[PDB]
Amino acid sequence: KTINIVAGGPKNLIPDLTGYTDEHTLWIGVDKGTVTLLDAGIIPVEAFGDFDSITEQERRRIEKAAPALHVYQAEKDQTDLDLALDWALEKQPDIIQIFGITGGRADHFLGNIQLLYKGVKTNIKIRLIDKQNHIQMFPPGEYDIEKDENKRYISFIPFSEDIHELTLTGFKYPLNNCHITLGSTLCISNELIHSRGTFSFVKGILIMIRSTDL
Ligand SMILES: Cc1ncc(C[n+]2csc(CCO)c2C)c(N)n1
Ligand SMILES: [Mg+2]
Ligand SMILES: [Mg+2]
Repeated sequence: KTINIVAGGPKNLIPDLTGYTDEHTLWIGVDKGTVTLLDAGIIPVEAFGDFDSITEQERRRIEKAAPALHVYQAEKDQTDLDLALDWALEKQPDIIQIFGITGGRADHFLGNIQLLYKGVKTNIKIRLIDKQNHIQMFPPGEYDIEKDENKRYISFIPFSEDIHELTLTGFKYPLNNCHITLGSTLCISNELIHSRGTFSFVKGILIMIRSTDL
């Protein structure tokens, strides 16, 4: 099953959620995010955070449209989003997808990025999504990707430590059992030259950004 979380970032950086709706995909709203869900026509099963960020009318509008909507509050020491993720990881879905993850405040995004770290610990696919990016972290292993018709760039960035024996295949910029040192931006702006591409490394935490220039 799939769980989709919509955090409270600005709506303009968020994709069409509609096309992400499916019979095996539950939704949950976080902060303004639950408001975003209602506008799109999706009702959250649960909602996390408080209302000090949502408007008077906005609250009424939610209540009218979702009376039995339960809202779990945070403890100021854990982000609303951060809290929603525990609820979702617990459910153990094959995939968690988060939206409203980018915005004006950089801290916001930088945070969400750390959230992905909690996902490798639980070996559960956690993909972050916005209008032009798909972020995902991977532990050592061997992974396949398909060419993306709308986003042509695929970047790789080391996380906790150095990346060991990184191999890229089906990419414009190949790599064979390469050692990527922490902080390196060599593996940014790559592309797929085939229909399927493969990448793999033996040690470290790798980040993968698939993007577009619009
Ligand atoms: C493994 C690997 N991946 C991507 C690039 C290409 N690249 C690196 S930096 C950048 C943007 C600035 O030119 C681009 C396109 C490479 N050389 N090696
Ligand atoms: Mg929208
Ligand atoms: Mg708050």
